[PDB]
Amino acid sequence: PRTVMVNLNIHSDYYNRSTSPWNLHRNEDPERYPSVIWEAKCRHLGCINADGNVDYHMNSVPIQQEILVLRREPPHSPNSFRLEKILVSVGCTCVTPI
Amino acid sequence: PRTVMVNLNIHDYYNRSTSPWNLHRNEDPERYPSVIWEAKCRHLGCINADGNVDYHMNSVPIQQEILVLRREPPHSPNSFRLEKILVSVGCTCVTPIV
Ligand SMILES: Cc1nonc1C(=O)N[C@H](c1nc(Cn2c(=O)n(C)c(=O)c3ccc(Br)cc32)n[nH]1)C1CCCCC1
Repeated sequence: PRTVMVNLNIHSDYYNRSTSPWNLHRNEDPERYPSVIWEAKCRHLGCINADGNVDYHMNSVPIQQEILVLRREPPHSPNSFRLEKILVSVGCTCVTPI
Repeated sequence: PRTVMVNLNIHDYYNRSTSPWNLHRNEDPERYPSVIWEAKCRHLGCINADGNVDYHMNSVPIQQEILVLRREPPHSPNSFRLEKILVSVGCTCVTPIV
């Protein structure tokens, strides 16, 4: 139990040209801070080629990143949390299949 | 002043990418997490089907806004303020603007 105090008060259109473009999904969880997390979801299974068409010889895959969130502890607590690790998609990349 | 308590105790396929990246260690003693891994694109262009770098496309880092804890007052072991920073989470391949 290393309890610390945190003051919660704090003081893109280029990725549309990507060969593995993605859309943003709003992920809401009332038991978490931040309650709203934007998760990227790849638009296509393949990648956009030179002609602007979807080529299935390449794959758009999401980039999964481990992020820290605050989980309310005990549940529904407005002022006490525990640090937690979750996996979120931050964008998409284009990979050459195996 | 939205002060909350936080218990700090918590409970590569992207090598085949056309816009591959490496990880850079970013350290800050006045921040939690003190160590953040920032992605840095390996090439200016994108790896094509033949395995060669094509400069008609660009590898660009995907910048995401993340929350960190800044020690407040400075050097405080137990009190922080939430802070927004921009981090590179990976790289994508974009078709440049003409
Ligand atoms: C956005 C967002 N949407 O929801 N939550 C968040 C969020 O930013 N949460 C904070 C956070 N998690 C991380 C995880 N992280 C990490 O540990 N290392 C060590 C990394 O190299 C790293 C690299 C890239 C990314 Br991307 C993340 C990385 N960094 N910052 C968290 C909030 C509560 C107080 C403690 C900090």
